[PDB]
Amino acid sequence: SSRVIVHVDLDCFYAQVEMISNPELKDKPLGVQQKYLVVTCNYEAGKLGVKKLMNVRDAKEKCPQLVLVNGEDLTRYREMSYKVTELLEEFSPVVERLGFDENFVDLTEMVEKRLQQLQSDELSAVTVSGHVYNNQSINLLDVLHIRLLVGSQIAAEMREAMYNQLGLTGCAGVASNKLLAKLVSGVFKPNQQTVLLPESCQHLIHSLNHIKEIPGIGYKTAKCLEALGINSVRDLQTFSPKILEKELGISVAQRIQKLSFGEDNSPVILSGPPQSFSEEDSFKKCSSEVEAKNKIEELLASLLNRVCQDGRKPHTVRLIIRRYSGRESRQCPIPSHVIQKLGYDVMTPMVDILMKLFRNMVNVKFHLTLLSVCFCNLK
DNA sequence: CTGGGGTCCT
DNA sequence: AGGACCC
Ligand SMILES: Nc1ccn([C@H]2C[C@H](O)[C@@H](COP(=O)(O)NP(=O)(O)OP(=O)(O)O)O2)c(=O)n1
Ligand SMILES: [Mn+2]
Ligand SMILES: [Mn+2]
Repeated sequence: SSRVIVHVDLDCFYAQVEMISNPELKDKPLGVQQKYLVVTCNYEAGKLGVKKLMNVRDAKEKCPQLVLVNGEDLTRYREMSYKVTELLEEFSPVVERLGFDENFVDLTEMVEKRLQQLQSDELSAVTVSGHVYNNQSINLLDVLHIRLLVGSQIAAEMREAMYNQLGLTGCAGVASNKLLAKLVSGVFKPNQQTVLLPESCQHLIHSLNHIKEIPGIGYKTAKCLEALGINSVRDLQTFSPKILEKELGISVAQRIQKLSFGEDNSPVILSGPPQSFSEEDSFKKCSSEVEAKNKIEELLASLLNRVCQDGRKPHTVRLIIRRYSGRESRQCPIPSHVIQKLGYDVMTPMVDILMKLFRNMVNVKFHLTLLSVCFCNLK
């Protein structure tokens, strides 16, 4: 009952796409910028001291020759993301999306088929593809080792098909659950892959230096844990289950403490088509209801094109704003006749609705720093 | 000088 | 509606 899971994360995703569009960027330190944030950078810029999510001020301070490309339009990145996901769905149907650039694939059934097609003379010729975490020795008589090696071969075929068909590189990790497959994928970067044999699990789990590095333990949970003297993976491993339950609830406590041991029972879920579409816009200041109406119009145009391309109709609309110096949202169902009309001047009705919601949140009789629109409840 | 997105749970 | 998490 031991699964084989692969996790794939693309190398400097946005920067890789922009480097594909303009090959002249391939040999220069490249950073992809959104507002005042260098959201990612190619390997050249990373060598010169630029890091992901660094200030544009600090990024040019570390590397003044940095070339900057605007990436506030995620259209290309989204297209390429779904091409990667589809290509992986060619291998096994059940592919889970995390972010635009990460995918889990459950290789168990495929691995089993490959092993059944094999015979004894070949069964000793099974070899790993890529790195083995911690240089750990392979025991070809351990069925888990054999299955994970086959999983590494499948992962290699996946990366190669990604480069040949899509011109994209990434790192893969092969393990027995999603947490470990994600934790081991980034050990060797970029454009490499790593397989984790069971014997090294604990090693991996103890190579982390704080609990926030565990997928599942975010900012709030991390701060609450720090408030209890829990700072290492082993602190959380050994901490009292009961105090943990009282401090975080039963759910969070049991899940994250089981995560501290490298145990992740969660299955790989079919992500399928998106559950929502949304567009954002940030600014230093918004003070005019007419200006807010214009920005909202902008968001609506692109969202309408996207939904029209999708072929499904959203049955709920949401408006989100941020106030000066928290985020607030109002949503409502989309009228049925507008839903059927999708594909007339749908603009005007939609703008009227979202303006009504806006007035519900804001008093025209202000200073806003974020306007966002969402289409959810897709059919 | 802190983006532009997504998921699910309450 | 808001909040936790993910990239
Ligand atoms: N907070 C974040 C994190 C990622 N992203 C976008 C930019 C990234 O190119 C893309 C993937 O994020 P990422 O995997 O965390 N780092 P990236 O893939 O750029 O480089 P690697 O570290 O994976 O080589 O999502 C973002 O816009 N905001
Ligand atoms: Mn990633
Ligand atoms: Mn990545």
